[PDB]
Amino acid sequence: ARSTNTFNYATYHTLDEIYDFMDLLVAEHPQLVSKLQIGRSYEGRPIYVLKFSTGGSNRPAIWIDLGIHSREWITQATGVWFAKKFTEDYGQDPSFTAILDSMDIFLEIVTNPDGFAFTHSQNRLWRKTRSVTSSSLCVGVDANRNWDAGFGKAGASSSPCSETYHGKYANSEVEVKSIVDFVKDHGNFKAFLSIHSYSQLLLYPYGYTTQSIPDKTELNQVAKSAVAALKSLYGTSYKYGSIITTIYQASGGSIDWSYNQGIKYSFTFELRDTGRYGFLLPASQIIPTAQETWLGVLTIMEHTVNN
Ligand SMILES: [Zn+2]
Repeated sequence: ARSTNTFNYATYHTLDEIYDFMDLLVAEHPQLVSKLQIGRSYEGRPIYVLKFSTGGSNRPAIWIDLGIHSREWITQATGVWFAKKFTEDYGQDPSFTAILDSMDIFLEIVTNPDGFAFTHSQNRLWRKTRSVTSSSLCVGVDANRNWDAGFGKAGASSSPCSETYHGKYANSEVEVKSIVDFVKDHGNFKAFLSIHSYSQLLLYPYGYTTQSIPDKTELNQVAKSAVAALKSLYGTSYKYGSIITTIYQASGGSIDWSYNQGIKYSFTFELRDTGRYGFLLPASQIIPTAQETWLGVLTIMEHTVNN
């Protein structure tokens, strides 16, 4: 256990193992990767983002978050694989090299660390944050119903004990506010991808309203192209479309907020599978899932650099 070359990418890891992995990666590739702390979780754990960059200052950027819902383990595992992949392909793959030569990538592998630690020690299916709610015996907020986009509208719950509880007010969760503040302060994000599981869907805005986004034709074509690239490897079938027309109303979601902040290429991926194993996806599917998802993500990044 001395390098990222001996790390086991084909198994699920604990929070500490993932945080340790980030430090190893930074130690091995200091000229390409840096670890930023953008805030703390409710319970006090650091919230880290890896910044991949070849230079410049405030270059156009791509945001990718994983694990905002703690039980979706395939997402944190895919994030760890992505981090290593970026360091292997820069300078080797012509397309990825061109992207990193012009844009920075910010990767948040464990967006909800308190919930992630809770899924390892007490409840494997925990989805929410672990914030304490006064007046309630229930804990946590659905961090993907806490954003300032149609906040509080249908598609979320005002019940603290609900799995889709939206919280007292928009950005009440420090895990969410941390990203909001970082993205707004940076001000030059061009793409915002939030990774979840499961269902095998690639979605664009909106989830809170049936109104079509002005960029619907373009984003729809980008999603169609990304799903085709993804499918080419193992034949995995994904559907794509707007959130509301594909999986129904959902309010306070992250990509609806990012699109409304002017970040055009805002998409959410729902990875494998479609329900056979669900959240308990076998570890043997980690690498194949990461590899095919990479093709879809790269396709989207290629479209942003050229746009
Ligand atoms: Zn999710």
